[PDB]
Amino acid sequence: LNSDLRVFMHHIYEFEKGVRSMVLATLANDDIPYAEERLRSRQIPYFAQPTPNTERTNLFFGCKECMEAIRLFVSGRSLNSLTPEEDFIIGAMLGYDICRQCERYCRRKSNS
Amino acid sequence: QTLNSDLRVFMHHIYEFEKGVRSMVLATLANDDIPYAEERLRSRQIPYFAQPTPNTERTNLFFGCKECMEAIRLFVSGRSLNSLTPEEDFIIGAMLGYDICRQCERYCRRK
Amino acid sequence: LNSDLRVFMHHIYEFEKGVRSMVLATLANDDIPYAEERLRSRQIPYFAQPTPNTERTNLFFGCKECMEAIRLFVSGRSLNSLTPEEDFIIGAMLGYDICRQCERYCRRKSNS
Amino acid sequence: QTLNSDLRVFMHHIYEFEKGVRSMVLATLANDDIPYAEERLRSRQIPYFAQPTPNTERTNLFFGCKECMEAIRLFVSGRSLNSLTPEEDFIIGAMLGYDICRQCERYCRRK
Repeated sequence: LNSDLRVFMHHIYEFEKGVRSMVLATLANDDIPYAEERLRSRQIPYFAQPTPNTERTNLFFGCKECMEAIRLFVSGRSLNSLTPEEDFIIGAMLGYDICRQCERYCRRKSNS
Repeated sequence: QTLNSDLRVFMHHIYEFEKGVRSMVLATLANDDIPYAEERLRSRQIPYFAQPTPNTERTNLFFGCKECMEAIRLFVSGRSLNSLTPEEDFIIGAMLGYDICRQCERYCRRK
Repeated sequence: LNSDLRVFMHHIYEFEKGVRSMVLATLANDDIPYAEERLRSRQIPYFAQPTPNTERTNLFFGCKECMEAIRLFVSGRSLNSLTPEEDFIIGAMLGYDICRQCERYCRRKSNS
Repeated sequence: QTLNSDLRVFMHHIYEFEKGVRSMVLATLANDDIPYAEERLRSRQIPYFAQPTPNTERTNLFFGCKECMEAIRLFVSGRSLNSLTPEEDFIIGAMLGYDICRQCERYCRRK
């Protein structure tokens, strides 16, 4: 079990205790089968998004409702190409403080 | 106490915000009641943003952290809450303290 | 529908949208049947606690797990007789900010 | 990056705290790693409380809001995390950002 994976497992423990409603883990393509097996053993919903120009995959996991949501606007897009609104909602799903998210939304709207 | 149900809820929401249950509150109040409401908010140092309503003799009074006050000014000013995109809708719900998995489902339904 | 009840209904709307995991409403004994019916229509778990020396009842509602929890230490006791620990956990169940709760715990431990 | 998995998680937790996902973090680290960890925390202005561990060459490093730092000093100092009452256990979990309904169930099991 490599470093990326030891860290993924830690995220699983936190999701189970209900720290947050969604997690994003970036892993090597080769480590994705194993990561997904660990999620399936626990019945934790997930959505994998391969990154076109790498051998790395964004593995989202969390409540089913947010898996269904991230598919409707993250599918086939880059995460750095999200609107300030889409970014707010990603951060909120990830468990970020809302006032914090309100601040970076304003910053996106102002800093441009 | 000696206040109407709208204002009891309004005060209740002031307590929630003060207890940190949520970052923003939307209160809708009769226009004769907002001088009192704004006095309460100013007294407690609570940032707010007032705006009109489809139903004329009422005012939407948002209050909460200054961060979200500045965010809502940016997308709610001059606009009905029923005219928002699904993404705008999620953001507003998230700011009001609504469960994020619930928001995801609602988003999926609209979208 | 009286003032206490118009306000209770508002709490129901907030619980449904998932603002918090538990709510406490204090109502007249006479208004409790109606309040409980509204909770049952929505399948919202609840626990009523009559207040001995009044005609008022503390109606807790929220997730089943916290209903089962408040029964193990609130049953047959006054809410103002809770330890600083029990108070922390009540506030946390009610959705209060945790740093806030850490502050009032310290204050209970210090202010005595 | 060039840091070990414990420290990547440690940094990750620093980001969570900074993003306001949770009010407190418990990191358990090898003793040679805590000078670095404390430097990171001091640099970012993050309050912390270090304490020993059943497993000798390791240190429990709690960090988070000053409010909860003062709370944990009060009931964790000199004490193993496995010696806590069910109520103490709930409080610690709540401070770490654990779902409150989950905490209620765990509390019921112990109690």
